[PDB]
Amino acid sequence: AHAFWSTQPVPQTEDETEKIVFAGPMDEPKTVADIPEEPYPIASTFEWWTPNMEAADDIHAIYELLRDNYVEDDDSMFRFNYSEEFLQWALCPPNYIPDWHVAVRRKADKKLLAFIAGVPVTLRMGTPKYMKVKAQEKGEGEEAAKYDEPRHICEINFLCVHKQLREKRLAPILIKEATRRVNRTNVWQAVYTAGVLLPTPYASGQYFHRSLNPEKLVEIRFSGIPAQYQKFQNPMAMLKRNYQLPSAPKNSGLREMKPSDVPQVRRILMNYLDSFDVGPVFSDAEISHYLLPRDGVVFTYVVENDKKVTDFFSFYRIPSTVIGNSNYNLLNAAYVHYYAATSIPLHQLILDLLIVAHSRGFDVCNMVEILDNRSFVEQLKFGAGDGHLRYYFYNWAYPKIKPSQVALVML
Ligand SMILES: CCCCCCCCCCCCCC(=O)SCCNC(=O)CCNC(=O)[C@H](O)C(C)(C)COP(=O)(O)OP(=O)(O)OC[C@H]1O[C@@H](n2cnc3c(N)ncnc32)[C@H](O)[C@@H]1OP(=O)(O)O
Ligand SMILES: O=C1CS[C@H](c2ccc3[nH]ncc3c2)N1Cc1ccccc1
Repeated sequence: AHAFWSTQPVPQTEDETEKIVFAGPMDEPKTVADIPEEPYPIASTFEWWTPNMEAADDIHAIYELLRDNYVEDDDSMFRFNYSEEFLQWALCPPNYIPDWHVAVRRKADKKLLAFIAGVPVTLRMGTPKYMKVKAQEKGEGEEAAKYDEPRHICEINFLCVHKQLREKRLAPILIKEATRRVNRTNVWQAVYTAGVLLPTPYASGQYFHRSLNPEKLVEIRFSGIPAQYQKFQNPMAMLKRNYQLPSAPKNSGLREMKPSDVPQVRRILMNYLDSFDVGPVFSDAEISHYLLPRDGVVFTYVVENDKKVTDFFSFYRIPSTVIGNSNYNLLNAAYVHYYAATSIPLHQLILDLLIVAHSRGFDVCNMVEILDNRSFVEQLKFGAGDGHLRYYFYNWAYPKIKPSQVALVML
């Protein structure tokens, strides 16, 4: 049983969601006025804190909590080390709601003990195309289309409870208070992802990694020298040769994205993302925020032909603490972010992403099999990793879809 999640408006079993055919709310309709105006009660030794995610010292406080207590791999070899600059970027997009950043601290010393963050997103999340088809066959098209319009919902991430406070049921409380604050803004859905299985994902995809620094990856035991490299003479030279990349990008026309590229990037991105069942909608302000280059944070390159932007890719940086190891403290990872190709095959565009990342000092490039990420796996030498990333809605009935029908990247 799930003492918490059984109380929530989410489907409860894989069996419930296999039956779902239309997109729509799960819960009773409610109004801002129904929602308690005061924070959810917590123990008197604690207090709720809304950090100011533009005060360097509050960012630093969140930074430390996540550095020491946020997501690790299943073998506790790595832990994400999101940077302060990354956290400010991810938590403060245009029109963000400071109240959706929710922390608990110890009343005494103000030691930060838990956090969860919501940000706004405009998401297309109506009935998927294949259900809309069945709907038509059956005369149920208006039902199928009722929730087609993009919705302003909340994106939740960075849920974290201090290692000392684990399994004390604090995470349900964080989630309830976040839910209250968001509802008080008259928002009734959320989208979130996790590596863990909860009730109940609408989509799940494997991770993929592309070695850029295989000697470092083997040394930290992220990668192995596969047993076929055994009956070879000097494995590490072969491994390095297998993953070697050009020193410079191959697409003439490639350069970093510029603020004046914003309208064209927006158009080619929206045209592309619009083909997926679930995906965000971005204004020019959101394209500038999420895609303009920002040092050590996000890296975005466009292909410009005939003074026109016809393709682009982006990746973002999240270092991980290497937990065991002598020689290394940090793993430097690039994650494929949004992209669009109109003039070249997708593998030729993403090869330049790998070349750039490698040339800028990244050890590995990671992604999940959403978008059309599967279309370049084999040719660019990506391998399936261990985790699955599961996608979830809160308060939204949604049929099970494949991850290749998902166009929302989660930071
Ligand atoms: C409309 C607006 C809606 C807004 C909110 C929408 C929903 C947002 C939902 C949150 C989206 C987060 C997206 C991300 O950020 S995913 C990343 C989550 N963070 C980490 O994994 C960091 C390392 N771990 C921790 O900090 C803690 O272990 C956490 C905080 C994960 C659990 O703390 P703890 O280990 O001390 O356990 P507990 O005794 O306090 O609580 C036990 C309950 O918590 C349920 N649990 C465990 N892991 C997760 C999980 N990742 N999402 C949702 N629920 C989770 C679990 O099934 C159980 O309930 P139930 O099985 O008894 O029923
Ligand atoms: O820092 C962390 C904590 S959990 C996440 C991670 C680690 C190993 C993985 N294998 N497959 C997915 C996956 C995710 N991760 C980032 C990462 C990505 C690639 C290699 C090492 C760490």
